[PDB]
Amino acid sequence: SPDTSVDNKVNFSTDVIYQIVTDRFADGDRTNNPAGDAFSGDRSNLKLYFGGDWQGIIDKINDGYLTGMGVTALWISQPVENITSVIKYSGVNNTSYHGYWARDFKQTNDAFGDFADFQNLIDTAHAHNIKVVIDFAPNHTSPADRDNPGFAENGGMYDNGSLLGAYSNDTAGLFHHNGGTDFSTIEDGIYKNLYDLADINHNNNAMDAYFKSAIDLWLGMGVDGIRFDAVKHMPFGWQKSFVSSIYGGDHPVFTFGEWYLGADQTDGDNIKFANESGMNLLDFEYAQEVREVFRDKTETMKDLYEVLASTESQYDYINNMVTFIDNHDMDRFQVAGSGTRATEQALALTLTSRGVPAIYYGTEQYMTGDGDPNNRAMMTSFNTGTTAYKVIQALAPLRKSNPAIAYGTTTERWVNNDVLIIERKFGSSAALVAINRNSSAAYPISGLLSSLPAGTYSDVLNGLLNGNSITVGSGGAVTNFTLAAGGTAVWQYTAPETSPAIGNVGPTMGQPGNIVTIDGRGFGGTAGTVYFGTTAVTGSGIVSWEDTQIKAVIPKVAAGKTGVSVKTSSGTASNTFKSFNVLTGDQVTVRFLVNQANTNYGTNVYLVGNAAELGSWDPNKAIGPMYNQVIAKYPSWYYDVSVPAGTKLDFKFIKKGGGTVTWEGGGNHTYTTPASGVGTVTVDWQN
Ligand SMILES: [Ca+2]
Ligand SMILES: [Ca+2]
Ligand SMILES: [Ca+2]
Ligand SMILES: [Ca+2]
Ligand SMILES: [Cl-]
Ligand SMILES: [Cl-]
Ligand SMILES: [Cl-]
Ligand SMILES: [Cl-]
Repeated sequence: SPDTSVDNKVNFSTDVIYQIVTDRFADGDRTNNPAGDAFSGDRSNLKLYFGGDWQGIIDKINDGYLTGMGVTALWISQPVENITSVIKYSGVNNTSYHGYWARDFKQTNDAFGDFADFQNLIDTAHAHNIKVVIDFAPNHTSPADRDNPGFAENGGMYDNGSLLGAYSNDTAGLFHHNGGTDFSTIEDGIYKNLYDLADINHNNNAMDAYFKSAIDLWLGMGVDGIRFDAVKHMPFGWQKSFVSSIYGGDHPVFTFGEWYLGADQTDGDNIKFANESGMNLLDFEYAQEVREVFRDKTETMKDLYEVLASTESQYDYINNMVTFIDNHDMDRFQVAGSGTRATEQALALTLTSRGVPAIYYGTEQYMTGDGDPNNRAMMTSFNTGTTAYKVIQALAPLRKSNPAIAYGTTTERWVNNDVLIIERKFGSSAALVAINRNSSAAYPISGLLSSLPAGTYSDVLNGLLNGNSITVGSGGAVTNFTLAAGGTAVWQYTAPETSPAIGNVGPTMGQPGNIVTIDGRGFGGTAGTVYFGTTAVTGSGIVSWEDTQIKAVIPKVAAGKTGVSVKTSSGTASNTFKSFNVLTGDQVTVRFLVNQANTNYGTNVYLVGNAAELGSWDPNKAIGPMYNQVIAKYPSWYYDVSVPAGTKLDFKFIKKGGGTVTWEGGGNHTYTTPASGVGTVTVDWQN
């Protein structure tokens, strides 16, 4: 099947995701509605269930509302069984309508539907060429007070109906009992409770096994992607090991996490997570910047391009960035009382920009509302005639049809305070996008250059956002034109490719034996060669091969990041997909603890070792800075690390700070890791 197929679970840049808060979209089945204090019939309390469900989503697929927009993926609230108790917070009755307060990850939230309903949703979506992404929140269960078992449901965790444990009498040690985080440090936010949510202890193998089993259940039903909740609040090492187990199993899928960033914020740990965890991220840098430029109008198009350029520089897999202009955790993009062009332009940019675009339900209806839960009102209308609906309808399909949009580089062609003209390019395909955010002033555009072949190009939007046609000369030079006030236009060229071009490889990380999906153009119909670094993969190493997609088995090559490339049956070489992370083997999560490691203020302890997963003795790749406040206390340090299973590791600790790097003396520490699951190794610092 082709790169654009709904069957393609691991790569999503040809898609447009529509993010649905299930309870707030459509009530398709009144018979599963919660009742009494848990339900708001008059919708006056935005913290109770309103009744939205899976049948409702199914209905809006079948009746053409969603398909008419050209969305090709649905991202839905966590589907698992949540607590059913009503909690009074700050004078207001609250429910689990949002899906984040799980109690049994192996059963459904009955308010949304049963497993038959869920299968119908998967099957209906797939029959319409729509992928399904679920929220998954393995950080915690639900609200709990260790000292008051009667509060809520005491964070109780069930396994297909049978009790594993609750928070107050945590016999099996399933949870952390370290208080609640104050969000002051990353460590603090990982090993203490997020708000009052009973925090899962993933270093307990019972929990590693449980969550692997649970996710396998949902993936086995046909789920195409996973949006991880609160990734900043779980150990990086556990998450890396977790996704590796997905990639090495029967159901590799696209994964991405939420690591919130405010306006004007870049974060090195956020970048490391996206580059090294094996999991992708929502692109808050993009989102916040688009909001500043279009919604708040506090920064310029030059600032916008700067962020496109800096994100490109820092993230290894830029076609995996999940972009958006708002979501369940942000004020609604539409400002009440303001015009709609800001929304329409922000949508157009997102739909034509690199990555995987996501649109929050009701954006296309200009829904307003600041703060949670005002930003989660019931869908106001299913009017297919709005300008925003038509913008998405016109541009969403380009991600499937034009590989420059799906995979292409990004280049600034023209910029001033109010106007941005960018070009996407992939092989001979290109798209040129022009946006003028100024609603009162038109701008003459002169000396514009493009990679478009000669000829006249109509605006893909046909002037819906006051765009215009352009004429292109032999050298790609664009005849002078005026970009109207509020103007937005898209001009595009798609061509058959003869030379092979790789647009994406997914997943981006894997152990030998995993099957990866290589998407692009010009691979031809006859099986050729896949390369990992200089190592050729041929014959049975190639699972399947067609013009736009190749599936290949990761060869037993040296672990570490490497380039992936192809060569056609005729011997023509492709470009290289950079930074594919070859793992040593199946992973386990190991908690490393080192004792008696005293340091001066400003100096931290890091972990290094012989395996690629331990940085291959490179002090610049040393793992850390390690933690020393919660699980273990200074001068003990600890860190949870994904390492190859059933493998003898050689390792040492180092102290880095003040431009100095000091390694342990003595011989290496050694440790043979567990065959599966999780482990712990404790050693003492060697002077
Ligand atoms: Ca319902
Ligand atoms: Ca239909
Ligand atoms: Ca946690
Ligand atoms: Ca900014
Ligand atoms: Cl169906
Ligand atoms: Cl290219
Ligand atoms: Cl093409
Ligand atoms: Cl083959």
